[PDB]
Order: sequence, then C-alpha cells, then structure tokens
Amino acid sequence: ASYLSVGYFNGGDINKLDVTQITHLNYSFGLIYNDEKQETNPALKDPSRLHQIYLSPKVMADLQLLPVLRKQNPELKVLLSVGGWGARGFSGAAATAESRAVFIRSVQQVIKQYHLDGIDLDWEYPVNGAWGLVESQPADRANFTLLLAELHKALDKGKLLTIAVGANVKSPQEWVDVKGIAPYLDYINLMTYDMAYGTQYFNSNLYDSKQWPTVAAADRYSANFVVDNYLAAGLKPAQLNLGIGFYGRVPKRATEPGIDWDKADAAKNPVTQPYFTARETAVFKAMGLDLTKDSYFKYNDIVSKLLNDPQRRFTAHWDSDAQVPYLTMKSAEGKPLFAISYENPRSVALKADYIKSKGLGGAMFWEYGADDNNRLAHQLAESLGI
Ligand SMILES: CC(=O)N[C@H]1[C@H](O[C@H]2[C@@H](O)[C@@H](NC(C)=O)[C@H](O[C@H]3[C@H](O)[C@H]4N=C(N(C)C)O[C@H]4[C@@H]3CO)O[C@@H]2CO)O[C@H](CO)[C@@H](O)[C@H]1O
Repeated sequence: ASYLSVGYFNGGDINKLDVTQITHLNYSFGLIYNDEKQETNPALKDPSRLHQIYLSPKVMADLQLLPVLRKQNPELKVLLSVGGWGARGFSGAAATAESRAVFIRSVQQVIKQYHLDGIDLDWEYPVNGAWGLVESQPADRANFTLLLAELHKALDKGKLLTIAVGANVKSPQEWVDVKGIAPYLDYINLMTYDMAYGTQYFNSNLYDSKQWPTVAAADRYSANFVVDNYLAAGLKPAQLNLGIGFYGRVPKRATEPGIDWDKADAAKNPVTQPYFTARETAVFKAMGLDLTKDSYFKYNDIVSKLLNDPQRRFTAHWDSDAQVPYLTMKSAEGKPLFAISYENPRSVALKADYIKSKGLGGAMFWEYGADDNNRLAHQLAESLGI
C-alpha cells in the first residue's frame, strides 16, 4: 500500500519547509473577488474581477518560488487552495452558468501562469455558511456539484481537483453531495479537527475521551466519528485524507458556559461552566493568545511557550482513550485545569496507524508553518512509509 501526505502551507518562510516529506503541497490562500455586502477586504470588491481568484502580492511572490521547491522533491505535486475559514465568494461564484465560467476561467489562468498541478477548493461552508462570516443558501449544495463537474470537464486531463470538507455531521448529510461530487475529485481532505467547542475538551481526539468527557451529545466529536460519517455517506476510503492539525486549542468550555441545545430550557441552564478565571486568561494573553478572539496555538508555539515554559506552569499528559496529548495548568488553589489539547509525534503516529488500518488514501495536515523543526510532518512520513 501507498499513502498520501498532503501538506498545507499558510503563506498568504516557505523555504524552511522540508518538502521531501510530503506528496502534495497546498499553498493557502487564494481568495475570491466577491460582492457580498459584509466583505471587509477592499481588494476583493473590484467589480471588474467579480468571481475571479484574488492573489495578494505575498501569494504571487510565494507561488513564483515553487520551482525552487520542486527541485528538492521532483515528485511533489503543488496546488493552490482557494478559500478558507471566513473566505467569501463561493456561493456567488457557484450560483450561475455565468459566474461558474468566470471562476473556472480564473482557475485555469492561475494554474497555467504559476505552473501548478491543480486546485483545491476550501469552501467553509456551502449551505451552512459560517455563523455570519460567509453568505450561503440551500442551492449551494447542488451548485457546488455543478461547479466541480464543470471544473472537471474544463481542467486539462491530469490536473488535480481536490476539496476540503468540515467535521460537522451535517456536512456529508446536508451541505455537500458527497456521492455526487466524488467522480470529479482526485481526493478529499477531511478537516478532522477543531472539535474543542461547546462542551468538548479535545480539539482533534481520535476517539472519545472517558477521563474528560463531552457532556452535550451534539458536541461529541472525534476524528474516527467524522471518518465514519463520510464513509456512511458513500465515500470510498481510498479517496479520503485524514486531516491532522499542527496546533492545539484552549477548549471553549474553559471560558464560556456550555449549552446542551437538546434541552428545552437549554440557553438559561448550561451543562458546563467555565473554569478559567482572569488569572488563567491573562497567562495566555501574555503569551499572544487572546481567548476573547480565538483559541488556537500553533504547535511550534506550544513547544516553545508551553512545554518549555521556564517556570513549568504547564504539565503534559496523555489521554489513552482520545489518543492525543493535553496540558494542565494549576489554578490559584493549586488544582489542575485542562488548558489545551494538541498533536505531538505520538498522536500523529497513531493517526497514521489509523489511516493504514482503515485503508484511507493518506493524511492531510494544517499547516506546515506551525510545525516544530518539521517534526510532526517527519513522524507522519515515517509512519506512512513516505
Ligand atoms: C476570517 C479570519 O478569521 N481571518 C483571520 C485568520 O484566520 C485564519 C486562522 O483562523 C486559521 N486557523 C488556524 C488554526 O490556523 C484558519 O485555518 C483554517 C483554514 O482556513 C481551514 N482550511 C483548512 N484546510 C483546507 C485544510 O484547514 C482549516 C484551518 C484550521 O481550522 O485560517 C484562517 C483564515 O482562513 O487568521 C489571521 C491570523 O490570526 C487573522 O489576521 C485573520 O486574517
């Protein structure tokens, strides 16, 4: 058996990447010129370029460096990934025969100009939108299928067409017609992370934790559960890459009450209460993580600031059921508080073992700039036999 290792790089530096350890490199992000009224990026509002791909100056400069990287690994495939969390424009781009043709024409132009091997679409998310951050409509689901079918017909034979899809149970069931789009995609990147929300402690647990259990049923996610949901929806295992996050998250449960929305009196009667005080929030703020804005910490920052804290305020632990590491910090009363879960070489190796045991097509990871001296990608490549 052979396996993929599909590495994303958030470039929009790139020379520190060891591309000998991956089969595919996705450069992130291309954006989409769009007319969504809430768009705040002034560069995307050019009406003469509506529905085309926007490349910032840094993105253009980095894409021109790709022939250098190709020398280091002549087998490497390089794609541009368009979209990302918060990226507007897909709903409109996919909506009509006119808009789709503009977008496809732009994809073809970018692949030719920068000698890319293909394109990755990272739409977060069709139908659902994303809590007011991108426009959506129920027609997104059928329109996404049309866009991918028309992209497949337009792309030169052999160029790659891939997508990234969300962990949410509703993605294969309601948002994306996975059986309908499977004929058009070389592989599908499952974003099997970002689970440390609501009442769940862990961000990318492989299985459910018993020691640190998720309280509300609708929050009970694991990478295994996500894979099973896409398989049950009809995707074949060889077409799937299990996504691995080179980062961790402080769970929302540490700082926000957790709601079980299956309760009739849900909003006023939380089932979990926050356990961070201002003391713990200030510790993270002083290290660059403002928990009022976001909750993630890159793996290299976990290593430098948390695992190697001079005053050893963070203690590393292993959850044998979730198969991922986590850190605790001591409260003012000296009690352990669950601070952050993440991925380390041991847990990355167990996810590669899982890939092999299930016959998945490979691994994907987000993102290479957050690795610690390429150690997580190296472990992934070793465990997968890359
Ligand atoms: C809309 C938004 O919030 N934008 C912010 C962006 O936000 C980033 C960031 O939140 C990143 N999170 C992590 C953990 O790195 C996420 O990263 C996510 C990608 O957008 C998704 N796509 C993939 N793929 C395709 C594998 O993984 C997913 C990844 C992890 O959740 O991208 C966003 C951009 O789109 O971050 C920078 C840096 O603080 C901010 O100035 C701001 O631009």
